[PDB]
Amino acid sequence: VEVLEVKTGDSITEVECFLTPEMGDPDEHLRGFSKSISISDTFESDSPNRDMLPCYSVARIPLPNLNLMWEAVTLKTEVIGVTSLMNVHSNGQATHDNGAGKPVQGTSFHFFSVGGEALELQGVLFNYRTKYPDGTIFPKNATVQSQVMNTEHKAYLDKNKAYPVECWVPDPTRNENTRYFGTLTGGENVPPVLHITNTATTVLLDEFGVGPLCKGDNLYLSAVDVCGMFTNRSGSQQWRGLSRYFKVQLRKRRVK
Amino acid sequence: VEVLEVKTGDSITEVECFLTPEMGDPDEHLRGFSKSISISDTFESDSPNRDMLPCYSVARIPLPNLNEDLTCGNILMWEAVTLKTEVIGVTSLMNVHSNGQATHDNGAGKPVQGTSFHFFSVGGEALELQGVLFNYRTKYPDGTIFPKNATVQSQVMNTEHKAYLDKNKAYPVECWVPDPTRNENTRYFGTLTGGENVPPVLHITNTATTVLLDEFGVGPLCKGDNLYLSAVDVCGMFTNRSGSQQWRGLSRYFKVQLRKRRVKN
Amino acid sequence: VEVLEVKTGDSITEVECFLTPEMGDPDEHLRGFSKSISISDTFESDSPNRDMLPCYSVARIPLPNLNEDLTCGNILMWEAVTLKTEVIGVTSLMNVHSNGQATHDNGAGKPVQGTSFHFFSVGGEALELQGVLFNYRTKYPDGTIFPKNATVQSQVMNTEHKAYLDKNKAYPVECWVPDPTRNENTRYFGTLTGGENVPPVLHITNTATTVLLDEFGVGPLCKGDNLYLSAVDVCGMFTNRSGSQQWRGLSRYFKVQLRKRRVKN
Amino acid sequence: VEVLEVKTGDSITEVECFLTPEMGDPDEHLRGFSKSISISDTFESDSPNRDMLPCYSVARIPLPNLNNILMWEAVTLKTEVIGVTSLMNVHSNGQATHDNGAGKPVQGTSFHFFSVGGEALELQGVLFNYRTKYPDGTIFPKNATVQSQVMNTEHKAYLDKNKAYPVECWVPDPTRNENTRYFGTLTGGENVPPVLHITNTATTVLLDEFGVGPLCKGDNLYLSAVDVCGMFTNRSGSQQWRGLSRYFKVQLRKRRVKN
Amino acid sequence: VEVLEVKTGDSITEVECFLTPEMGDPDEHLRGFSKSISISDTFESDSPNRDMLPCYSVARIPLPNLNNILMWEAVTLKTEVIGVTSLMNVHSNGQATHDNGAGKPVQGTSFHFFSVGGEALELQGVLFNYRTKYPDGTIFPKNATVQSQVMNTEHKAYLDKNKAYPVECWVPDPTRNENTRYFGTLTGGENVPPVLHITNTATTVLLDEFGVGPLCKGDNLYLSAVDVCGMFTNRSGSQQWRGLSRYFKVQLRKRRVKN
Ligand SMILES: CC(=O)N[C@H]1[C@H]([C@H](O)[C@H](O)CO)O[C@@](O[C@H]2[C@@H](O)[C@@H](CO)O[C@@H](O[C@H]3[C@H](O)[C@@H](O)[C@H](O)O[C@@H]3CO)[C@@H]2O)(C(=O)O)C[C@@H]1O
Repeated sequence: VEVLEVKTGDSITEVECFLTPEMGDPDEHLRGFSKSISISDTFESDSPNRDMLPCYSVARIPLPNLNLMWEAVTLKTEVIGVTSLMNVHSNGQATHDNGAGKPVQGTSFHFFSVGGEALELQGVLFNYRTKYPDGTIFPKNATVQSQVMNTEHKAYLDKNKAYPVECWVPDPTRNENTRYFGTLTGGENVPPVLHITNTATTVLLDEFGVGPLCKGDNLYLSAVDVCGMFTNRSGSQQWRGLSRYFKVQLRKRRVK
Repeated sequence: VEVLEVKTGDSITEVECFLTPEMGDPDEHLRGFSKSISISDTFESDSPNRDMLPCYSVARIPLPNLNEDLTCGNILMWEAVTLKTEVIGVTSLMNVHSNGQATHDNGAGKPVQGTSFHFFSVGGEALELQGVLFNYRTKYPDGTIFPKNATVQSQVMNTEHKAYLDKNKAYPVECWVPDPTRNENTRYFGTLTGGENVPPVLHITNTATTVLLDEFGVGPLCKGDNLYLSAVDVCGMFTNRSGSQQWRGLSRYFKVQLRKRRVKN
Repeated sequence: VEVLEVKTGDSITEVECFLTPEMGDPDEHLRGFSKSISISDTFESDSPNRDMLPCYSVARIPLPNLNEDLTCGNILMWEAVTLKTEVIGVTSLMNVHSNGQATHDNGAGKPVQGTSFHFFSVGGEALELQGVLFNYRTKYPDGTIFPKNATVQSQVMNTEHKAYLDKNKAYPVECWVPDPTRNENTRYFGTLTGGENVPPVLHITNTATTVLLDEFGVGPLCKGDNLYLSAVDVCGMFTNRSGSQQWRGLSRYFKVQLRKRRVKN
Repeated sequence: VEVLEVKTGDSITEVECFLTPEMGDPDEHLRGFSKSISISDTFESDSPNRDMLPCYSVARIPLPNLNNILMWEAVTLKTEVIGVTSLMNVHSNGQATHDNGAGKPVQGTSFHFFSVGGEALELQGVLFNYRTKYPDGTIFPKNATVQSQVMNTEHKAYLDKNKAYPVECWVPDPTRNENTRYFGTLTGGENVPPVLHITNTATTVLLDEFGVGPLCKGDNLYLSAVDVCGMFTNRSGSQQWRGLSRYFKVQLRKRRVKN
Repeated sequence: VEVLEVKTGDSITEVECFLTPEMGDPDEHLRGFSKSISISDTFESDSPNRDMLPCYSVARIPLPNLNNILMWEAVTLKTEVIGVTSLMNVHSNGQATHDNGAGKPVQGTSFHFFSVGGEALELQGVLFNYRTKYPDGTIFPKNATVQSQVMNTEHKAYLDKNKAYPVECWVPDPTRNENTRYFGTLTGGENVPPVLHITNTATTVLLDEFGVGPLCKGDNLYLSAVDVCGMFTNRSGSQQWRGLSRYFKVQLRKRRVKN
């Protein structure tokens, strides 16, 4: 694609939506939570249940039909419902005798991307002998080299509630037509730090002034917002996730 | 709807006030504190008492009346340009001698610490809220305004839960956030820091100004010559000698500079 | 005053000094420390001893006398333009080898840590204070200047509690903050870092300058040719072998550059 | 070398690759992990096994042959740690953080380091303990003395072999490395949380204060990395270093020089 | 001094060196470490062993002889802590963090400090405890009173000797040092983790707000450092300060001055 001039004047459109989190939803009451975590006694017996595995969120958003391509230029984003983590009274584990419940805390992954095609993924496994469950899409034909880098494990984020967070990352060797951003903060005691504001804009243009170009007039939004773990009275722990807001401004760009 | 020129020359005004916190105030002695926190026996039976729930603070400030004479196709509106804001009384959290829980044998009292939410907004109309529930089966108490007709989808995003921050001491902090799909005429800023051992970090200065203009150079436009200020400043929890814990909040200072803007109807 | 031009060409002067901390000084050996903290048996019986309460530091520095001759409609005032400031003696906190509680079996002494308040201001008049009480039923001791006629409102915001920082070793840190509704002719800066285990982080350099000019390019204007410097540097608590804890403070260095400004009075 | 003009137009090339971590690989199932850490009874008896010692990673990348000569000049770097989300596996023979809890995540001491140069990274040896016996198959500071615990200028080496130079023995030599750009952070402590950022939007410029990047001697580019993310604690309490791969994309341009 | 024009053209020189740390060196095997830290029962009985007290490091570096006179002006600094990766040795006579765990890494109170001046660093004495008896072989605040715990203006000195000025009783005097640039950070706490960054891409400019750097009196450059990284905990629980060397590269230029 040779990228030519931006159209001016009906030349702009805006996408506004939320992506709900996919933490595992172990029953009809627990949308936004995983199953409580259980630990294998060996690497060879690691066999996580599907409802215990957070997955990447993805939305494919149809744009007004053009034939010109829609170019994504700016992003406003934030995590929705941050104050829900102040619920320290719902059968949690008292931090000490007569105390409030331990708040959601521990390992977090906050990730979002905007692209003109599916996010491209590279698989990396903590433990190559993990048995990933039916109904997930995971690195296949894993070897011990999969624990550091096995170039066989290439995939597209092309299905919601399917690609487990722990076995996939954005492929840095691809994603020319996507902008992605993420932070992993690890540790059982890590405090959530979540900022909200409607005054912050991210520019999606690359060093040549070109944003993601939407193939087939489709915009791809992807997210993970694992906020940490909720600790039950019993000590059992569940991942807790929150929805992500996206507002994307697009303009019409001529290409050859 | 169409923004035209700024008026120069009585063309500017200043709002200066403080918003007190609404932490629950469980008796006549405990303004600025919640009731001690109680944990439900089951997840399903979560039922927080009203005086255990911090709520959003809101003030609506009347500005000098504009458009006292018939005008033709145009009006003036106050436009909020700048904000100075500060948490008031940060040093009160150095009181570690008032029947708190010693950090160790013969030690000082554990200071206020743990989960905090520091939030402020300036708008030309009420802050628009979206409801998100930690637990959709929580029973919220009489006297609060909370997400109604809650479903399991309320735990992640139920678009039915839309509200306006239009009553003080009513909207629980844990139920509601700014609605990012609205609030075109408000500027809002907040930080949640979660964890029982989180240390308060509170900065004060009279030298810091926030500009409220959007990317087109337009600040909030005050409908009916009213300015809406909203805040939450849950600083953490105070731990009593017994181990019981209460939220502790502080007041927020606002100084807003406004100018007269002509707009086309 | 209406501010006119800067005088050029003895048109500039410098103030250099240090303010000692006022942590309570409980005996002839314990300058820079408080009395050990004791916790009241009930919340209502809070009654801290004077030597247990850190206080704000203040110095009023006379400047070269201006306006010795009769002037007509105008005077000169010293205008404070820049500040360099530093906490003095940060390395003293490396003394973990005396009178302390071992971090663990055979370990070094626990260092000074926990709640800190680092605050400084430069003004052309006394720092204006607003009182906020953690507990309105606290009995503040004789020899301190504290919020009087306290009510439950005093726990969040009682506008009766207005004072000037006009006495050393008198205004307890925990009772008072800079009044954000005043202080037009002062620049103030402070950080409260709460929590019992928070680690001191103290930077020193002679390369950092703070500019004291407001958004109109005007610094504090010194009424009667007096400069007011104020500080708090509560670094945290020292822990004795017994577990008893004492606040520890350090001195603050100020270097202020001033210039003569003509004003219409 | 006198550095003259940049060529314009065929004048650019790109290197894209990844460097795998070299954490010790103690068995056929534990690529990316070290051996469990064991502690010596005395300073005198410190004798770490080779599979317990993370090493520097290095790649020598041949560039298109160019030959007053032309040299490839490295101008920009994009870099990323690959597989940050793998650290969310808290269910694979980890130590529960409390009764009925999830497994302890990887945490504690980390070293994240990368360099781009026109020749091998130059190393200086510094030893925690000069009486440590380093194992066969590693390249370590030789003829160590007590001064090796602070600065022994005898300990000079080139990062010229993969899986060989232990991280704990060697640092970039700040007295050399004029033709390399290096960047590293040590975060020390047993409970330190990993903080790992990923984005494809971040570029590092490799030009010095004279506008000159690394110049590739013999048309070879040198990439080096360490990404020790922390320690994995298994159900027994034993701890292993865990590393991840690093992505590099380098843009180069032809520069004329007089040699 | 009236400061006139910078010379251009033979007009520049560079100083490159390292300063070793002086942590106390309690035996012939423990260069870079202090003696184990003990706790006196009272402020009155505080009598630290010389070998337990880290000291400031200083080097006086002669510059090319120059002689209105010319003076060398220090313009830029690159600096680095040398050997940061040595702190990854958690296998040498350490105290396991928990059953079967690795050694507790170096952590706790750190002081990282450096200065570049045209004359000795000017010091001000501040005592934690005015009753501390400083040992023979150290230079310490004399005639101490209880006011020495906050500010006693009698305690003025120059950093004019190695292995002499204990870190804990001296700081740079902010009321002097007009001809020095100094930078330091004290990070307190029992368990604070080291955070140490290395790069050869970072330059500090030493010019003041008038565009003037340190002017070297008698053609001598003064470099000072402290890099107490934290404490090493032994298997017994006993703790020792651990220090590392600091690299300095200073660029200087000739400046004409009057008087
Ligand atoms: C947020 C939340 O739902 N917390 C629950 C968790 C989670 O639902 C679960 O861990 C997610 O995977 O479950 C807790 O335990 C309950 C769970 O094991 C259920 C499963 O049916 O059984 C409950 O005990 C039953 C018991 O099995 C019956 O024999 C008995 O007649 O009734 C008991 C009470 O219903 C467990 O309490 C958990 O701690 O993991 C409870 C949390 O509140």
